[PDB]
Amino acid sequence: HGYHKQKAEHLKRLRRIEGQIRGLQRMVDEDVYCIDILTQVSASTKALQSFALQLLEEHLRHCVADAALKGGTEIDAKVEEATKAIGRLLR
Amino acid sequence: HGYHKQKAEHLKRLRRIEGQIRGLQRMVDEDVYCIDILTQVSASTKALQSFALQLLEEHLRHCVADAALKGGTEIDAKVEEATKAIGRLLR
Amino acid sequence: HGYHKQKAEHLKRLRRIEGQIRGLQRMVDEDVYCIDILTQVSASTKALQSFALQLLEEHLRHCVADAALKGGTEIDAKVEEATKAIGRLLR
Amino acid sequence: HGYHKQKAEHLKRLRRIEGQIRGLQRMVDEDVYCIDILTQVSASTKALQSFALQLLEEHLRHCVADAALKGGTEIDAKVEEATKAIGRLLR
Repeated sequence: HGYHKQKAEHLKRLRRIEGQIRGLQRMVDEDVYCIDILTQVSASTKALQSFALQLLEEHLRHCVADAALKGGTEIDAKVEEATKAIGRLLR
Repeated sequence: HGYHKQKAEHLKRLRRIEGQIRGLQRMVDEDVYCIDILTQVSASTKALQSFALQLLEEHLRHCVADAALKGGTEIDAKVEEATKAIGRLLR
Repeated sequence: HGYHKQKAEHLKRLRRIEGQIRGLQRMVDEDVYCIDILTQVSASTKALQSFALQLLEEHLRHCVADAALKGGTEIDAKVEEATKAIGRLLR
Repeated sequence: HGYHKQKAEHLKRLRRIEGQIRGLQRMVDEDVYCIDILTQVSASTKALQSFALQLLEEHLRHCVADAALKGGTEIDAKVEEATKAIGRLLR
């Protein structure tokens, strides 16, 4: 249940993030001080970044590694794709 | 309805972000290719960043400006706080 | 010497960053392990971000505050500009 | 000269970044408007990020791939390291 382990934890992290977004809506609805709203926006963006890093790690480990066993063209295509994805996350 | 305008649009943006997070859960549930999941994580983090910038703009315009009219100590405290908040968003 | 204090420290921070970039060139010239090069790239990007936050703080405190005393149009223009600049730093 | 190609371009990019940092020092020395200084800070941080992505791509392609051919423990160690490095760049 290695897949099943990672999946259940991904879904738990995402459920937590989804509640944070509902929290933000409540904050706006109540006119909570903007700095406090920003603090929660940052906590949410950070939880998403942390989720992205776990996905990246699993991707590199399985997908990108498996391409190395197939050949050069395959690994180049996978690394090019992962690198574009990391570039998007960087912004 | 200037407050009411900004509020309604903040809530619309947040409702959109909340659906994106439910989208991510569906992607994980269906084992969508990880790069595609990352693309959506990045779109969500970016929508949150864009929301944060709008809040910051409104904060600077009203709160931080109003402190300038009160005095030096007041503006220093507000600018110190906004700058810490921006530092958190930067990460 | 409040201006003179901040100026001298800005220049010291920048001189330190400039040496870090020369360090990176030496690392590449010697074929240092790429992860170690990345660690130094990150330290440099972070020192630049930290410099950017100090500038932002001083800008908000003087420029953006002084605009509040002038009027609404003036503060809106200053806040719009600062917010675009922060958006650029965010990426 | 594939190594030699990448090396020469890495060094050219870094020489360009080093001049940008000297540019920043001139800006501060002349008391250039802070927003303009920020614009250059952002251009420099972005050039460094772009350099980091090229290094990452080359690292993944050679180092991380070569570890896949060695075995599981080797690839896990390499992916763990690359992922920590990407986490540092993300901030």
